[PDB]
Amino acid sequence: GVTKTTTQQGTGPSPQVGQTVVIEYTGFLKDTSKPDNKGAQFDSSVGRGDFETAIGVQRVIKGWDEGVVSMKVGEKATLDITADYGYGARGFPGAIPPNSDLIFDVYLKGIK
Amino acid sequence: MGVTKTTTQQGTGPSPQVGQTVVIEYTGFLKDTSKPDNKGAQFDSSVGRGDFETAIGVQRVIKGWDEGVVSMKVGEKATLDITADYGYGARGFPGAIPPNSDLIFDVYLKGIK
Ligand SMILES: O=C(O)[C@H]1CCCCN1
Repeated sequence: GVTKTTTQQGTGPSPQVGQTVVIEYTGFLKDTSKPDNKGAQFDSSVGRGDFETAIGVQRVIKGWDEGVVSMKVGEKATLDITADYGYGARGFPGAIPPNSDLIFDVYLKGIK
Repeated sequence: MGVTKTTTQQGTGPSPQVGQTVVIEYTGFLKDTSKPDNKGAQFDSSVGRGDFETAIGVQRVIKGWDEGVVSMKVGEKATLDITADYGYGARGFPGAIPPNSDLIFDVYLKGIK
């Protein structure tokens, strides 16, 4: 469903269901012909500011819910998220095509 | 209930029925009742690019569009006031649509395949 790659190990606490996480992130459409399978960037907190959400309660795609609760504060990770754990067959109009596997760089900076 | 349609240009072409592919031009806003026409931040628009083509009425888009668009005629422009229940519900697209966001869409039905 979601495959994680740790590019920086974190050692703080690991978010649990219902906690508000603070993350920096960049989202990419998956393109296996590209380095690290990163195709077009569709979204990013960078510049916008750190993104906050309660995790594990389906306020974001399942791939984030599942990926981010497996992280530890301080961890930088890449989440490879299959379409059905992302925006599935519907996609998101204007942003993400139907059935798009997704690649996210996620930086877990804290828990509220 | 969840979706109220204000027709802003009457259309006279055919009307979609469930499962037909529709071709629409749209602009999406977060609803903001302290703004004119209830239109808060614009998060998306197909104006100036390709139309959005989709089967209508089969939950491939938010229910507000499934109900709203099938009540339209080709050529019709309409403002769709969509509650969270008929929009993306309790999920959000980060940076664009918070969870449980009411939505306003300007929709323009330009064809049925
Ligand atoms: O833009 C926002 O506020 C976020 C909240 C968490 C879910 C996604 N949308």
